[PDB]
Amino acid sequence: AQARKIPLDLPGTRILNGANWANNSATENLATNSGTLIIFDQSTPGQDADRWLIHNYLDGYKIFNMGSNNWASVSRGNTVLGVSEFDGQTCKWSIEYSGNGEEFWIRVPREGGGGAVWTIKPASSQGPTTVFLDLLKETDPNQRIKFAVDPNSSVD
Repeated sequence: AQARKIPLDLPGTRILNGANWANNSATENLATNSGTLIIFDQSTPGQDADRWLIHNYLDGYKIFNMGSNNWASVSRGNTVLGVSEFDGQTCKWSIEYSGNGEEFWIRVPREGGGGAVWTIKPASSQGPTTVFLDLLKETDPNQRIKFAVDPNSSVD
């Protein structure tokens, strides 16, 4: 294996923060204004709501939930949501290797780098957690993302 490799174009990738994984549900409406929280938890709310697909997008990446058909997006209050409508201005991400183990930061794309990163708090909840953007703290475990690809991740 190679630590630095992102699992691109691998349907059924799971996105983990420690033992919690990212989930996202389909919106009621699918309007330009629609979106649902990305929830880190150890429960999956619906069929393949825990399954993701990462693709190149321009000079970063787009992150797609295969259960909800939503894009991971910044929204109000620096909250990270899934949205049905793709917007290059809100749905593009930098994915940067931490230098440690299998862990990455998912960052706001910024000219000259240093964008805010996915932050999963409350830090010490044993229930569902939401995602917001905060300044990178290099060793903060609440900002460390890993990707899990099972050999049956694409199998349906």
